[PDB]
Amino acid sequence: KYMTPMQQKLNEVYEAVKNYTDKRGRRLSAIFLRLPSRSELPDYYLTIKKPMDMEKIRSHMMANKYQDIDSMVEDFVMMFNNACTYNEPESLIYKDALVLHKVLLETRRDL
Ligand SMILES: CN(C)/C=C/C(=O)c1ccccc1O
Repeated sequence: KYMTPMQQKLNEVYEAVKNYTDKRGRRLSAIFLRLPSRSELPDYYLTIKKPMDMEKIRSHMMANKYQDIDSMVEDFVMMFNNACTYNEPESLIYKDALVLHKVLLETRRDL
């Protein structure tokens, strides 16, 4: 089937976050795309109440479950807040979550 205009707007925001690269050309999204399975990483799933990754967000988007951009932002904020809970502020993952959140809000503003 085809994508609604809203779905196309969401996908542009999604792809912006996914494709963002720092000054060295590293994609900050890499660790956020796909969490390991609960058997692979039990301590994550036993610590974080609502596990979330970019692939889960992309599925919800393609299933036409987000009503507007603020709905999808809510799930990005969950993912990023989870990364801040699970990791330390000095860590690379924690820092990248903050950059990508900024990229997300700046993309929403541009659109
Ligand atoms: C790789 N370990 C240290 C942490 C992973 C995450 O914190 C994570 C990955 C994907 C989505 C959310 C996360 O908190």
